[PDB]
Amino acid sequence: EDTFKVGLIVPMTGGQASTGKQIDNAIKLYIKKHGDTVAGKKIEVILKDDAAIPDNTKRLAQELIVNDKVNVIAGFGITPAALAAAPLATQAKVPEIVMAAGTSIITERSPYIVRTSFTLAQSSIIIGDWAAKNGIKKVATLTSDYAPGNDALAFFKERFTAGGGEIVEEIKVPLANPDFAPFLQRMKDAKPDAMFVFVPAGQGGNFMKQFAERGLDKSGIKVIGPGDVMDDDLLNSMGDAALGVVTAHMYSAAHPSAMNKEFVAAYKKEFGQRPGFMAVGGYDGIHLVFEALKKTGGKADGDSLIAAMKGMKWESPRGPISIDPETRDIVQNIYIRKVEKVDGELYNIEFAKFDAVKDPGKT
Ligand SMILES: COc1cc(C(=O)[O-])ccc1O
Repeated sequence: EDTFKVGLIVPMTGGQASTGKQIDNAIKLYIKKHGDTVAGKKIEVILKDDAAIPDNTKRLAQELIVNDKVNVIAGFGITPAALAAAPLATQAKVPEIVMAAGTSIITERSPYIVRTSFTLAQSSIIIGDWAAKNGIKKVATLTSDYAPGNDALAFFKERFTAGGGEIVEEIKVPLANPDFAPFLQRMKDAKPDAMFVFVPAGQGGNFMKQFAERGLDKSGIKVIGPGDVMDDDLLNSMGDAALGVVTAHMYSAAHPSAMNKEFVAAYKKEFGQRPGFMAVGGYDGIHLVFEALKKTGGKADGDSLIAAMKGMKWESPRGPISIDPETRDIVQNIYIRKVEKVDGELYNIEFAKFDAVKDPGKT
């Protein structure tokens, strides 16, 4: 009738609290900048904290759909959370907007899922190609022991070995409270040319702290990976050991576009911190909802919304992006960046751009 509800399910507490914080903030910023009304509907955002626990995600999604009667569910800080909600999204015909989780297969788990974040494969193929072409011969991998870490590993390995690289060791660490010290100790003794590192948003600072504590910034071992470890939400808290880390990713707070300059300044002014790649996922996720509603002339049923979302394209602070009409997954530039100091702060400075990269996990 007059209102349209978005059930926002994100980790506000626990290990992935920094992801939920950014997504909640970015959506608040979006509404502050665009208003809360579209095609005669007042948008209400209902926040629920699942603490990145899939059992909570499922119960909260049921409550939002059945009790609160939401038109869309959104967020999903980790892959298991997105997967937990998928059956309910399908049964209730409610779009599920994935603003964080990055495992390739997620969009295949419900015809109502649409993603505005990334897949690990998008970034992992690019850094794999780059490492091989740049004389890196022997690499040890460290990856979070769950779905997106496995994607990161597989796609990096594929491209890096195809280019003549060799993986010397593969090490996996738990999602919950990882201890990086053992892998890092191994590195100090084994001295590969580089370490490829995937850890989720929120953990890169801890990784870099143990890296610097074990003295590895003086070892000549390069750090490479997808951009998650060099999370812009965390870059400000890191020391000089992070200088020179090379990552591929879809977003940098240093992206030089007019829209990004405006977004970063607005976010900093409102929240007092730099947005990271999770904030952008949220910003674009809510934009997608607004634009869909506009396109349907305010029709709020799931089928109408999904139909409008497919093939949608717009400029994001990260660059031009679109929803693939075939897969419902995000198509976006992937940049390669080097951590450099500008005006006293560390930034992921983009030096390479690959245009409109479709998820390699579905191509
Ligand atoms: C919370 O941070 C992340 C989560 C995931 C996921 O679970 O699919 C992938 C990449 C990330 O940076």
